[PDB]
Parts: sequence; C-alpha cells; structure tokens
Amino acid sequence: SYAKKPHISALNAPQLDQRYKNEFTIGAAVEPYQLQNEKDVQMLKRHFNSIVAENVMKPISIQPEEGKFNFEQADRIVKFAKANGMDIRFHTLVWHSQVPQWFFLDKEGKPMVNETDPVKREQNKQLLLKRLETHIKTIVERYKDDIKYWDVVNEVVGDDGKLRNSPWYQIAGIDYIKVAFQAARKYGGDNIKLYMNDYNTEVEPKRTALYNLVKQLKEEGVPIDGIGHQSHIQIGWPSEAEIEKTINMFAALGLDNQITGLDVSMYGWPPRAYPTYDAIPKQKFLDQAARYDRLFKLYEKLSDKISNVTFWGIADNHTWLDSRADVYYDANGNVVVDPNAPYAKVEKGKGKDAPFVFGPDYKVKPAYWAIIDHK
Ligand SMILES: O[C@@H]1[C@@H](O)[C@H](O[C@@H]2CO[C@@H](O[C@@H]3CO[C@@H](O[C@@H]4CO[C@H](F)[C@H](O)[C@H]4O)[C@H](O)[C@H]3O)[C@H](O)[C@H]2O)OC[C@H]1O
Ligand SMILES: O[C@@H]1[C@@H](O)[C@H](O[C@@H]2CO[C@H](F)[C@H](O)[C@H]2O)OC[C@H]1O
Ligand SMILES: [Cl-]
Ligand SMILES: [Cl-]
Ligand SMILES: [Zn+2]
Ligand SMILES: [Zn+2]
Ligand SMILES: [Zn+2]
Ligand SMILES: [Zn+2]
Ligand SMILES: [Zn+2]
Ligand SMILES: [Zn+2]
Repeated sequence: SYAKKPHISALNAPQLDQRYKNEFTIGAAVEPYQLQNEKDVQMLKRHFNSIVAENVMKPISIQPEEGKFNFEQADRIVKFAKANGMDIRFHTLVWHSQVPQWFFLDKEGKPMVNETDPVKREQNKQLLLKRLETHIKTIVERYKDDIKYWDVVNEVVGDDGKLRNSPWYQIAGIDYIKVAFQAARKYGGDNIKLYMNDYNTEVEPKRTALYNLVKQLKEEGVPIDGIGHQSHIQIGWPSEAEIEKTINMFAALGLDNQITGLDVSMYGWPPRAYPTYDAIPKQKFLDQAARYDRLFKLYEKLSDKISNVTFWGIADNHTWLDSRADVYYDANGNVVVDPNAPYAKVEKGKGKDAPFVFGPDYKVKPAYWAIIDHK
C-alpha cells in the first residue's frame, strides 16, 4: 500500500485490535517464554485482544504420559490473557501430530493399528475413545470458564478429500471426531464454541470434503459451531475469490469462521528461501503489503461471518515458517530462489521467512500500513 509511511516502532503505532474491534478480534499465537520478553509483552498488550498457544496446549504437551497432566505452561497463557482482557482459543484437543503414542497402544503395549482380530479391534476402539474422553474431560473441566473458543479437532480431513487416515481414524473410524465434540460440549457447557480447524480449507477436493463432513455431523446432532481456517497462505495463492467462496460456503451452514493461523509467506511451495532477513528484496515487502491490503479488505467485507483473525506469531523474529525456509544453492554456492532454476544442494529449514505485519526489530512493515488504513 503506502511505502512512504515510516518504519516506526510498533509500540508507537495505532493499535491493530482497535482498528478492527467491531469487525473481529485480532489474535497472536504465543509461547510462554514470550511472556517473559518485554517487547513481546508490550506487543500483546498494545495490538492484540485474542491469544492462542503455539504449542503448550497440544495433546503431547498436556498429557505426555497417561495420568500425567502438565497445565503449568498453559496456565501461564490463560493467566496473561485474563489479566489483559484477551479472548483465548484452545489449540488443540485432537491431532495426529504432537500427540503422545501411549494413546494408540493396546493393553499389552502393542500398536492398536496392527491388530487383526475384529473383536479385539472393537475393544481397542472403545479403549481409545475412553482415553479421548478422559483427556478432553480433564482439560475442559479446568478451563471451561476461561476459554471461549476450542479447536476440538485439527486437520482431520486429508488433502486427497478422504478423511485423514491417522491412527485416530484407523483405530476408531469417524466416531473419534463425534466423541471429541460431544465430550467437549458435555464437560464445557453451551457457552464454549467448538471448532474444526484445518489448513487449505480453500482447496478442492479438501474443501468440499470438509463441507460434507461438517454437514453430516450437524445433521446427526454433533455440536460444532465453526470452522478454523489456518490460512497458511502465499502472496499469490490461494486467490481472494476462492477465500471468499470458502468463507461463504461454510457460513451458509450456520457456522462461524475464524482465521486461526494467518501468515503470508514470502515464498511458494516448496519454498526456496533467502538465507537471511537482510537478503529479502524490498519489492517482496511491497507485494506482501498489497496482498495484505486485499486480504483484510475481504475479511472486513465478510466481517459478519468472521469472529476472529489470529496470526501464527507476533513479529517476524519468530515464525514456524523458518522451519520450512529451505535455501537452495547452485554449484557456485550462490542462492537460488527461482522455483524452476538449476541448483546443486539445499539447506533445509536454514533460511528466513517474513510473514507478519511487524518486522523482527518490532517496527511496522508496509503490510501494517496496508491494513491499518481505511482504503
Ligand atoms: O503439517 C501441516 C503442513 O502439512 C501444512 O503445510 C501445507 C501443505 O500443503 C501446501 O499446499 C500447497 C501450496 O502450494 C500450492 O501450489 C500453489 C499453486 O498456486 C501458485 F502456483 C503457487 O505458486 C503454488 O505454490 C499447492 O497446490 C498446495 O498443495 C501448503 O502450502 C502447506 O502450507 O501446514 C500446516 C501444518 O500443520
Ligand atoms: O513451533 C511449531 C508450531 O508453530 C507448529 O504449529 C502448527 C503450524 O501449522 C498449523 F497451524 C498447526 O495447526 C499448528 O499447530 O507445529 C510445529 C511446531 O514445531
Ligand atoms: Cl516456531
Ligand atoms: Cl527491519
Ligand atoms: Zn487492546
Ligand atoms: Zn541479518
Ligand atoms: Zn465479525
Ligand atoms: Zn514458534
Ligand atoms: Zn527494521
Ligand atoms: Zn488497506
């Protein structure tokens, strides 16, 4: 948008949450250590009114051994949010990653997926579903009065448009999804909001598979209030028109929509990253700002269907996208960023992405000015 506008400190800038406070909340994903960091704390107080745990509320973080519950890190995030009037999202009750393996072992310690006896398979389904309910019950009984929004399940639809064939699904079938939502509603009451969260919600055949799944579950009386759109997107993909079609499609079923992990990568897929932040050309920041301009204009257009937009991080000095920031080198040792160009070797996850509206020195980017204005 406006590259003339200055690279001032974000702690001096107009508040992002206040700009959008009638359209949707503005959230950030955080780690407990960031609440010990003065700049991060100042950023959260100044610009955000919603919060989510990047990692410490995932299944392996909460119950890494059966009966061993570690709420100490999650509590710190809940405490900070309460002290600053922030909404809280719980990420996440059910997932196929960062999930403890003990869930999926039979009574003799052997993987349930290997069982061939159909009578024992059914016993394993019931054992897994009981473990599921106990995990959800313990968490929700603790946090039901503090956490309004819940990622009940994460990434349960595969990119091929079939249900993801995770151990959850191989062992228990579709019922693990139904049990997760029923348990959350039972122990949390009617006032918490239950979400199905996923990436590439805009992309077929996954989009229609997600649509049909939640449609059928609601018809069977499974409580589900909304869809979480992770929105791990690029400067040019997916198109705004497909984002709009996706949001409207789910709103037509009576579901809320939340943007739950927004980042706008500088790269494509698979990414060919620059090795450092300093190496990223200025022009990339301007392409990103125009994309952010279009994207938030669309979010505002649809504000009656979106209750929250959460970024998967605070500022560019910390983003999980760096773990995807592969750097390609040609035979002369020069960096290759052209996605079809020749190259000799790749250094996986050693580069730098730049996905937010706040730079790594906590100063506002062109993308910030692009979304703080009313043009
Ligand atoms: O663990 C998950 C992790 O898997 C997830 O990563 C996503 C995996 O799917 C990727 O989807 C591809 C994105 O790029 C598209 O191609 C674009 C087409 O349009 C333009 F040409 C553009 O330049 C292209 O890049 C592919 O068709 C998609 O399949 C996503 O990018 C990943 O984010 O992230 C969440 C983790 O929890
Ligand atoms: O620190 C990393 C963390 O940020 C990442 O979180 C996932 C990002 O992709 C989606 F949004 C998932 O739902 C998030 O849970 O997980 C890996 C971890 O190392
Ligand atoms: Cl990370
Ligand atoms: Cl900078
Ligand atoms: Zn505020
Ligand atoms: Zn540097
Ligand atoms: Zn709204
Ligand atoms: Zn992180
Ligand atoms: Zn700077
Ligand atoms: Zn704008």
